[PDB]
Amino acid sequence: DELFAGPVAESVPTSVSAFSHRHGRSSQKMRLDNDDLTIAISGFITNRIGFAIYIVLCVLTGGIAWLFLRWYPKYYVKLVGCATPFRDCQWVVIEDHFNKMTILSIRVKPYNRPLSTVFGDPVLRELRSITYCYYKFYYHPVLDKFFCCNGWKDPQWNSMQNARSGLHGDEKAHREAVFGPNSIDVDEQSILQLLVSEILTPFYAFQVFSLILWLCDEYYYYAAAILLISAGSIITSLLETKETRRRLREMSRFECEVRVFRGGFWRTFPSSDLVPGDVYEVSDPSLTQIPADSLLLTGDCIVNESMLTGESVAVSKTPATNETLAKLNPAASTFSHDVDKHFLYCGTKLIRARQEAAAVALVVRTGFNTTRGALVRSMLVPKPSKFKFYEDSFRYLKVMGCLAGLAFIVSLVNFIRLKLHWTLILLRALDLLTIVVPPALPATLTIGTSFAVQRLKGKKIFCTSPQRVNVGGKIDLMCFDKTGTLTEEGLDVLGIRVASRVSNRFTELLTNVDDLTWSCKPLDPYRAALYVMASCHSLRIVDGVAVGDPLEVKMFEFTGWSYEEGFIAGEVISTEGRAPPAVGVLRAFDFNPLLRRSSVIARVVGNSGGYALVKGSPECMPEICRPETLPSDFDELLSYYTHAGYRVIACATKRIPKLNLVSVNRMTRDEVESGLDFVGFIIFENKLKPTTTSVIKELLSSNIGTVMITGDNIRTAVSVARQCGIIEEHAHCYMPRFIEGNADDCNAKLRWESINNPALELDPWTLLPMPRNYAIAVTGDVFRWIVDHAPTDVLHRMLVLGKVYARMSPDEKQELVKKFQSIDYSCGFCGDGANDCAALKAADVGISLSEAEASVAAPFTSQIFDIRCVPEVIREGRASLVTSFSCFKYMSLYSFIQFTSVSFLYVSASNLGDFQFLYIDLMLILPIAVFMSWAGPHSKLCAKRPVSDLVSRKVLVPLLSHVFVCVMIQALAWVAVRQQPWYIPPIVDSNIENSENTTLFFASCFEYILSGVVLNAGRPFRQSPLETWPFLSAVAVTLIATLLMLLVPPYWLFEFMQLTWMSWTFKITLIAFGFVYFLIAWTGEHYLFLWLARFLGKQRKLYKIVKEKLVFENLYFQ
Ligand code: BEF
Ligand SMILES: [Mg+2]
Repeated sequence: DELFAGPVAESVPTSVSAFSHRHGRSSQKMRLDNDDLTIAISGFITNRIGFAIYIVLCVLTGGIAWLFLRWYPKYYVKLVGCATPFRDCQWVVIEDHFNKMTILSIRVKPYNRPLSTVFGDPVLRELRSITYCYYKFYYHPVLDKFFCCNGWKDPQWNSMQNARSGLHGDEKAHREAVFGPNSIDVDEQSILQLLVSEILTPFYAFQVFSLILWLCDEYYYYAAAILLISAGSIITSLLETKETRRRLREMSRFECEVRVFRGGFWRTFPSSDLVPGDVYEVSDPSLTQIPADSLLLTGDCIVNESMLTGESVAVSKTPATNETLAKLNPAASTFSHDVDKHFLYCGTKLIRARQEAAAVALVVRTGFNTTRGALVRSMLVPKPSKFKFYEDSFRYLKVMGCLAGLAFIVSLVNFIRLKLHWTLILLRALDLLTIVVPPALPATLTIGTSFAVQRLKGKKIFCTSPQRVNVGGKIDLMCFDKTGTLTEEGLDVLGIRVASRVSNRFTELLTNVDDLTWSCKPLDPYRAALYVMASCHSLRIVDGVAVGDPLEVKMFEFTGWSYEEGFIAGEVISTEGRAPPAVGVLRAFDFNPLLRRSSVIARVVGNSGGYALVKGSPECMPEICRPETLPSDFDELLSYYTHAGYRVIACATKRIPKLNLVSVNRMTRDEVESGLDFVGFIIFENKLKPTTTSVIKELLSSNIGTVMITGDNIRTAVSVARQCGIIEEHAHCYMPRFIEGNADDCNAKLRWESINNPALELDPWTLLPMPRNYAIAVTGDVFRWIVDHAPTDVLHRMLVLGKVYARMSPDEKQELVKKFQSIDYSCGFCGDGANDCAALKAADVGISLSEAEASVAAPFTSQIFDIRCVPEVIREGRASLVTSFSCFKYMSLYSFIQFTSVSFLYVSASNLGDFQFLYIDLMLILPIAVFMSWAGPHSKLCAKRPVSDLVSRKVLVPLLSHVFVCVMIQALAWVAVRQQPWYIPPIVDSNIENSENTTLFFASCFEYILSGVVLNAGRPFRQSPLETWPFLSAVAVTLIATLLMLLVPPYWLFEFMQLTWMSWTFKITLIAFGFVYFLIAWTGEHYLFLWLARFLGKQRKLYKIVKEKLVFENLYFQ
């Protein structure tokens, strides 16, 4: 019924943000309607022990019990809580279906108003409300059970005469008390461990254990220095994260002035004020967005729901009648088409409204019960607690299993030779137990992620979860939306295909504006088409930019003319000079949806003859046209320009002569609606963003797959994916459609038909074509049927072969994202709208293009509104992955040499040096560790992926082999000095003045200071280590400091260090061992160590198996 004749807006916005798999007194059980949880609400009170003994239990234990028990709450409830009915209690516990306990309290507010204004008796003062994850559960006093929510919002507007009256008096105060403020104000993060737990790496749980081994004043300075640097790193990282989150929240805040009609008067109010029933105003300007989802009462409007739906077309809404209001209920997640036809939705950008007359609208839902609010609230409900720390939760297991062998080796001997039993457990506890992971590791990982976050925030992308920056290196496919993400949210003019009179056919697409200077007859078709483009629009100009129907705005911006005020004075042609005359608009008729056309009567300055210009939809012009001028290719071109996905309008003209021209045009519409001659077509399409095609081409050419998960028509989605590079050219799409009638039954059959051919693939069992590459484009309902009724192999083959997914509700988007992650395929998601919030937290790396919407808990948010941010957040992620492993391969190796630096000292019954270890860990490890992890990516997203496994040979074999080649050279130095006769090695036999200790400390010092350059994996996926300032300067200055310690030691360091005299010849040989270790490690790690790891070496990823299976099956021609 709209102007265009193509794909039409059909997807209503839904609040469902969780996929439900189809299957073919006190302590109640209840299920949230929006997202499936089936929670249990149990109300307890505080017993006669309560927290009175819990407080002193926490005090006398040192506070460890409180920290341990807050993570495991289920017996805290048993210890403290006492079982009472929750009619009169003050403590509640919330249980999910995955057994997670949450503790809340009940607030009580005197109300003193009847039950009809809260539910649906007069004496009601209890208002027991619990806000569990922004779900407001209230207590029904007549019953004894908590209700689901306040989603159903007391409908009392049926009379249709009090609907426009509005609320007055103190009723608004009580409504505000019940339903809360309209703003979706999330709970801001608390600095008391609420945000710190996100940045608290579990390795820090070992760190305090080290303090237990260091609170005995054994290393008085070392523990304080490590605590200082770790606390500083943690504080800066959490402060940066909190500032970024608060900044994103401060542009996430929305408030707009609205003319709320209350008490019979129009008052200007902030947007975060409306409560259900306050009837508000639309028609006045500066209302760029709908404050709360509402119901129309007077006047039509056109709004753009490109964020609550994927629909690019601006949906037009009409006033609701009395029957319309008597059908809806606010508790419905998805509204019917009749209700949605007369309905405004919260957050949608308002495009046009009609001009004391107004476009007054009655708000029905506020707060988190709005569709935007419901999607935002259901985004924040689930939590992947132990998801990403598990990948490091097994490395220390194999590290302690490896060092258990060394501990057994060194304890096989000293247990009987020179050490007793009571003393021997403390040298192992103080030294070996604390260096299972070095204390500098969790303070260097946080510094590395902070450097990555700052490098990203340089290029206009903010990170809200700094722990997610290293996950981006694991991405092998990115999932994209369409409207706002890839293409712009509105329709745009593609070109003009006029109909030539001489050839009786169309001419060419004519993308550029050559309509002005191309003639190719009483009237030229090009001039008439241009006059339709620049004259037929009923646009009210305001501030130079046109406002109104988006099609009219886009054609008026495409022609580039200057429309004057809306009367007998018309527009003027552009005075650039590139003999076309100017034309003025006499009278315009309203666009009648019943007639599906709009007409204007214009008058040109030059010829001074009347013109009638009518544009409407095709397949309605041919029944009101003059058929002699219509081209024979009308239906063929219509099929080509509609079945592809574009939307076209058909314009036509006719000439009113001078004698038929009347100054007072009291002449009816139907006179100029017959006998017109046709001129051509105007095509509307979703223009891609100018950089989207290049980014998709680079991402696809760099071994990263791309799919598209939109929410609009499948034909437009296929056309956009074809012209952006997701589907490679001349590859047939294949749409599944249900046959044999059944569409919601388990025994239905799907025909996978080609989108523009009678050919089809084999039935769902094997997705192969009949007797070359192809792509699969699945709509929404068919995917919902497949995911719960089709076999597992069919679902896997579709997910592997699929590249376009359209008409997808947000719950289906989340289900498809999870089904990618059901197999071991790691997918990110490039969403922007409120549709995307379900599929943004569930994905690993969820980049949010919209700054305000869908960025409340998305791990990334781009300031630039295009796909150019997707490369950096991938490649820097890779630069934040291998570098992290370049710390993991470096720090743990640091542990093992330390054990050798202890173990050989147990040959001479010494342990270590008090000051040499302090110099090693602070003055040489930290300037290597935190400055090795400071370098940006290569700025070229390579096809090969980093080794992202802590189980594979490519990490363990180089690590253990570097450790062994370090032990061999340290043992060579030890045997050398032991048999070196110029200076006898004094075994004094706590003992710190050993010459063996000094000559082994210097060798291990060279080991630590040369192992950082070799292990710095900078060349493939980062900047090369040839960059002198970031990393080479630090290693150079600490190498010069070490050489000053060795070659020319001053007397002052003799007061510090316990060094003894050394010969020049031995010093030279020591330098030779250091340089041969560097040469061996550098030629090994790059050429031989990975060679040995590969030659030393099942459980392959599911996606790869499906790729090989499909490709191989296709080689045999079935
Ligand atoms: F269509 Be989506 F919200 F980008
Ligand atoms: Mg969108």
